[PDB]
Amino acid sequence: SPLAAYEVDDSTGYLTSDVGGPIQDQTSLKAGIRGPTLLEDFMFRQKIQHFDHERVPERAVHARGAGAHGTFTSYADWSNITAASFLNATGKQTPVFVRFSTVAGSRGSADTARDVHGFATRFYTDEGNFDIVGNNIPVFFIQDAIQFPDLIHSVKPRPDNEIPQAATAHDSAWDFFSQQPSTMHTLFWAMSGHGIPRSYRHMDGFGCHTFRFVKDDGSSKLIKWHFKSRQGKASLVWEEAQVLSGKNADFHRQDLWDAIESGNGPEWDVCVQIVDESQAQAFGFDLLDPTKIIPEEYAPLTKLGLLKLDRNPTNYFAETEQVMFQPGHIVRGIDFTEDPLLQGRLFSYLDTQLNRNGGPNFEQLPINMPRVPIHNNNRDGAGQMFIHRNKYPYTPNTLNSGYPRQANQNAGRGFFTAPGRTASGALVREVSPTFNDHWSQPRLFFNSLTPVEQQFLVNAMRFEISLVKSEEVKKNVLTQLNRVSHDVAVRVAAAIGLGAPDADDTYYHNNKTAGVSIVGSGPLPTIKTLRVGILATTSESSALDQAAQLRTRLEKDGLVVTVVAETLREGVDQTYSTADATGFDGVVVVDGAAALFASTASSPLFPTGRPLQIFVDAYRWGKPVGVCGGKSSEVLDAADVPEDGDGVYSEESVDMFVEEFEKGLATFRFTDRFALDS
Amino acid sequence: SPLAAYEVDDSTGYLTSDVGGPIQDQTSLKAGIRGPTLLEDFMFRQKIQHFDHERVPERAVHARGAGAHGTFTSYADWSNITAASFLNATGKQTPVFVRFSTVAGSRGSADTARDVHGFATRFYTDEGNFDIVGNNIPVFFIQDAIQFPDLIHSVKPRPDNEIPQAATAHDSAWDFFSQQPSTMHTLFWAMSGHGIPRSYRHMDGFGCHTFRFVKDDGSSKLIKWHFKSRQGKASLVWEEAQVLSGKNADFHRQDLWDAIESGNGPEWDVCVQIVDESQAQAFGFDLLDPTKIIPEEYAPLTKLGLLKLDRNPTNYFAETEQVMFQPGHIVRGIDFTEDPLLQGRLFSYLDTQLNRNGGPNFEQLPINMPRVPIHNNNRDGAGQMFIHRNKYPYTPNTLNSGYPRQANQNAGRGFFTAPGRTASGALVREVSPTFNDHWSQPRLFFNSLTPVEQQFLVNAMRFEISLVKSEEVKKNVLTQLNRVSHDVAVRVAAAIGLGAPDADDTYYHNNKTAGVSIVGSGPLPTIKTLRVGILATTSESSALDQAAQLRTRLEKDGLVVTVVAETLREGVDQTYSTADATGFDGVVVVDGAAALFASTASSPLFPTGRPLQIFVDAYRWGKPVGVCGGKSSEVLDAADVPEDGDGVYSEESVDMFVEEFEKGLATFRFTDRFALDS
Ligand code: HDD
Ligand code: HDD
Ligand SMILES: [Ca+2]
Ligand SMILES: [Ca+2]
Ligand SMILES: [Ca+2]
Ligand SMILES: [Ca+2]
Ligand SMILES: [Ca+2]
Ligand SMILES: [Ca+2]
Repeated sequence: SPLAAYEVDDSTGYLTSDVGGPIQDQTSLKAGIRGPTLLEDFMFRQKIQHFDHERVPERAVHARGAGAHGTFTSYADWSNITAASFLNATGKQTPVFVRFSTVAGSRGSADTARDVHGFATRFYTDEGNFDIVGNNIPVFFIQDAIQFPDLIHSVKPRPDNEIPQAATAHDSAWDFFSQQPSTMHTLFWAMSGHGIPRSYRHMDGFGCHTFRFVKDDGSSKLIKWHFKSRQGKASLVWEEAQVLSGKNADFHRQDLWDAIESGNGPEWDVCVQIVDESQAQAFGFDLLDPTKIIPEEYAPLTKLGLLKLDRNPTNYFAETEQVMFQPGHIVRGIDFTEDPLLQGRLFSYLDTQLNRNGGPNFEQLPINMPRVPIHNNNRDGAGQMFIHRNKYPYTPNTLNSGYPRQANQNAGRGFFTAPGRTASGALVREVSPTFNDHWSQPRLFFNSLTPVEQQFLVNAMRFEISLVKSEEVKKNVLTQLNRVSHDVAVRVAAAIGLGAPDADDTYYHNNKTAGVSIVGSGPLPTIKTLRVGILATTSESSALDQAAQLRTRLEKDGLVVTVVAETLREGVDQTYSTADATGFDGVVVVDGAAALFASTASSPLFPTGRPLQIFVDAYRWGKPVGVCGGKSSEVLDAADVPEDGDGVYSEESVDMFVEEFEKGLATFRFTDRFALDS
Repeated sequence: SPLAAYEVDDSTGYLTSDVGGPIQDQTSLKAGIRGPTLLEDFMFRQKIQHFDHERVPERAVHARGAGAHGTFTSYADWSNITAASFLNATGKQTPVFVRFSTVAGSRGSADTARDVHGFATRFYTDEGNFDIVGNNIPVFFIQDAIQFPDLIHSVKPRPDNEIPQAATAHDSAWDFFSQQPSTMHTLFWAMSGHGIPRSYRHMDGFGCHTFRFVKDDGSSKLIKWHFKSRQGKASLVWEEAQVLSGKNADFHRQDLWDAIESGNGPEWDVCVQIVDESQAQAFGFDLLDPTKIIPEEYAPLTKLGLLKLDRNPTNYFAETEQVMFQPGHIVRGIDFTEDPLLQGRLFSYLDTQLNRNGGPNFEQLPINMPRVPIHNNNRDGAGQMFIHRNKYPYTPNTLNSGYPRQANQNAGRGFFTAPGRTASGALVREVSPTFNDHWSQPRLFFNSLTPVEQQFLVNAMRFEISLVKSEEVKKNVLTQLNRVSHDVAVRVAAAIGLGAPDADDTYYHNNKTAGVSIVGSGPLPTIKTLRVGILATTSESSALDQAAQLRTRLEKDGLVVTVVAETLREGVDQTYSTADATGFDGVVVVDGAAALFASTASSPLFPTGRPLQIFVDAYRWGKPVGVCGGKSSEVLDAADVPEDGDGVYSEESVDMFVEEFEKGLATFRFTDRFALDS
């Protein structure tokens, strides 16, 4: 590991300058005890110069994100489908680093903004670094990389006032979506629960583009990358995400950090869809078009290996902030396709690192280094950390005996372009007519959601478009939505008091596809790491005993338990003052704490109505909630929470309460609590 | 308009490259209609290179902020105390640019984090740019600039995982505060309502340091800068600020931008305290110590002039993001003091612009350019915009006839150091013992707050210290708070289940000072721009009629009125789905909408209970609330709000309702709704 050599231990020792001279750093050097600071104070200036220069430009997109180390393990020798060395043996392990992100927000913006999310994975392979720079949504808004600044300017804050942060809920974004109909598929995904995932662990990763697997014999197949979560799929609801943005902007990065620290490092099956070159247009769309999925009914997933994240960084800046992904980080056995979005990405990711790093030697940062020898004639540049021994860095040479040697299909395990690839025709700035259906697959996605998930997506569009000031942009939005679904256009129009256009059935259909629904993906396969808030009181010795009971039961099953009370003490983790329903996946009130839930209840130690507000918010947001201990009756009445409700638990027995409640945690959300359009 | 020479209009015309060649930017150039993108596509690469390089490093501190243009007007000829040209005549006008900010958060962090706030003012004077780089709190955490990276590392996110964003509520910050007792004064300000101002317009600005006013005769006086809000002082409550951070991260920038667009540009009296050089140690502390205020009972404020902000930027990045303030931007008539915090700032703000701008010509950016000629021998450097005609840029010269000429006290209106300044003694890295009382002035501040203000400060400390993991740090924090106030230590200790240490009365006293309390500074002098939410319904045309009549009456008085209903139509500004009590300074329900406040009420158009939760939150956060029309029982009972409550209004008469309600908006907060420790 190039990181091991660069770890710096400051657990002992005297303070030094950056050149090893022992110094102090607490008082400036002055001309007398009340005098002016001296220019000759090098201790002051070296420390303050460093501080003054700590920041680097944030990523132009995906600025908000968090990373972890782990391991990829191949399930098989995949030589039969690719030459890729990291996939060439059963059990072969490759170190990884992953960064997850949002897209639009700056640094410091909230994790739980509604957005597309990044899922970028580096494989430090034995034949070079290989990055799969993916998103949690399989389709992208645009069909040509040249349009990326148009999309990103439109979603980012308006440039006169830089409002709003981390949001599409403004005129410019919806102007762009309504004028550029390619955007509909990703927009539908972003307006679904996929826009507000419960955690980075509860979302999938997608390469989006078609790539190629290339064998050593030169043959190739077309692939899509799918990283399928072993934790299951889960979402927040919007009114919860909005509160969580304020209460804990760091929720997704803490969730990931904690899961790794507790030995619950998240896992994905790294999968591909594999199809023949001859099927590029066989599925009713073009595989070069990054606004399209291959429905799993036409091409099943093959599991290639296991990705596990199991180690947090040491220094966030050095590792997470400085990791510099590139789809140009490719290895023998993988090739590009003529997807015009992918094509332009290859340029952008090499160039943008110059902005971030300030110089050309960014691959020398430890997080960016490979785990094999580097042999090339790249030289000099600001920040050059190598001392090259070859004083003849040109090819062809005799004075270095012809080294380094060219690598290609028949030498040195070189990368090679798939040799069956061709190009024909005019040099054109023209869009393929094969790309022109912008509406069928958005309809397929919408059809594939459950009725309450459809309602959530309509409600997200109603929320955002109601904040668009331009009546004209709003009419144009309804025109495009109407081409996907007349019903969606009518339901969205109702919230903004406009009439939807008449049905236009050109692209309407009733087809569905597996694997895109969150609500329909069934109970979570594991409840480990899910958060249970136990609302208790210091008033009643009964209440802390009940809490301690529930804690033992729930912690045995790997749940993260928080006992909440008025004040901290033995067994209490959190005060009411700092507690919020956004902090829990389930909420339990111990019946000993009933008095805290009365309308008349007041304390200087927390805001008026806090304990009850936690319970009511948890219920209203669809979470499993209950009262444990025998007078389950009251509390449920204070909350107007019906005791016969699905996901509402009422038991005197802790054993019975927990058994029932944990089934609620797997269900995760009780969708019967949300009203549907008639 | 002050920067009109630099504006670029794109309201007409064909797309060009940066060198004026007409182009297109929507489709990449490809080898065939389904082919790969060509390297010869310069249109693609210039556009994507620009996009890839849009970002610049955020400021090392104060990264989150917003700015506006305006004018400073002198009230008098201040020659009798300062040579400063911009102060030399009654009515003399100087253009300004101000940026307001938080301190700790990154770009995109929320405006309503608890923090110190920046208030940075540039005067484009006829004798050079003069910057007063201030905060909304008059005292700073630390007594020597060399400690700035220690403070900032401790309050910024923990550097392994970069958690938490824009918050002091973590172990490292409270470790620093408890180990560095100088921090107590600013800490008490930050934990007061000054940490969560209602807006940039409802906070003051302070220079913090003692500076000098220097007359043309060379005599000097010691000054403190005070910018006193002509809008009044106001705060959020914490449990409002947390929700607002999520619902509207842009709240302060939006409030400022909207105040300027509506012709309510905020105003401050620019004031100084003016004391003699002989009074440096006369007030029981040292005027070089930036942790101390001069109590107004010892030195009254002199009003120098009016600061008014009345014009929003055209391009946020170019003007707000790029403005580079420096305390080194000083003019004839002002000088520094030996405050060791100020002293080090002078280095920091010149150096750090090299990081932000990437090169040395940052004073050529339009926003940083002065409004008078530049004559000097500075040359070259990356990004050099000037074409210098003087080919002999050295002094002394004959070949340019000895120009530019040296400016000094006696010639050319030069800057000059106050000529009575001296230094004597050893060259020392020693702290003056005159700086050693870290506790009296925090106690002065605490004593000068009202009882519920003291409770709010205790509650902020209870909130944050309860989130500190380390029992060692919490004990150390109680040791320091106990030296300011035993009562504070006891009340804070109660929330975290530690015992407060025994009283230590060395620094205890009962002295108070005027003008530091928010709760005590009386009703607001103007209610213009304050926000009234009217909760109505589309289900009753009479409810919309009541709302229209309330709107007319409230808008007449310059209030910003939002009518809320289930759906948008004529006269309705927002839907319930997007509405929140954090968007209003007061909430009115029209009694024709009473049915939406029933516990039964449900709709697919907004979250369960949203109408009543807006009313309940507004009440519980202290805002004026009421019901207009005469039928108030159903709403007030559903909300558990007493009709006789202070700041609770029930009138049939719209005119009577508005007269009463407007007194409540001036009161701004009804502090009787918050519980006190006994
Ligand atoms: C033409 C430009 C362009 C286009 C079309 C895309 N991107 Fe990109 N993307 C960038 C230009 C870019 C960039 C400007 O080059 C970034 C900024 C930081 C960086 O290293 O690259 C980036 C960053 C970035 C990151 C963050 C990596 C990290 O965590 O550091 C992810 C996950 C993605 N992108 C994913 C995608 C996906 C899945 C795309 C479409 C399928 C996509 N981008 C299209
Ligand atoms: C020794 C370093 C140091 C110290 C002791 C301080 N600062 Fe500072 N401050 C900086 C180093 C710095 C900086 C690193 O140089 C920044 C970052 C961006 C910039 O232009 O300067 C800055 C920015 C900055 C800004 C933002 C200006 C803007 O909006 O662009 C404000 C308002 C202040 N500071 C105010 C203060 C006040 C009132 C201080 C104490 C009285 C103070 N700073 C002490
Ligand atoms: Ca906009
Ligand atoms: Ca969902
Ligand atoms: Ca540079
Ligand atoms: Ca080749
Ligand atoms: Ca910490
Ligand atoms: Ca207050």
